[PDB]
Amino acid sequence: ATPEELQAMDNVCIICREEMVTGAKRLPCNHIFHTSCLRSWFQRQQTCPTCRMDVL
Ligand SMILES: [Zn+2]
Ligand SMILES: [Zn+2]
Repeated sequence: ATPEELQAMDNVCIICREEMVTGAKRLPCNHIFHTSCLRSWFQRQQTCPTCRMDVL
């Protein structure tokens, strides 16, 4: 992800509602989340942790 896109969304991972300073990806829906929270989130819920919009 980029610093401009992260700041455009509080650069905070919703999944755990913490913070994202480095080590995360960006979804095609405009929602960045921890690279660990995602792979683990989709493993149970195939929907964005915010927009729950099919991505996989
Ligand atoms: Zn997280
Ligand atoms: Zn989304």
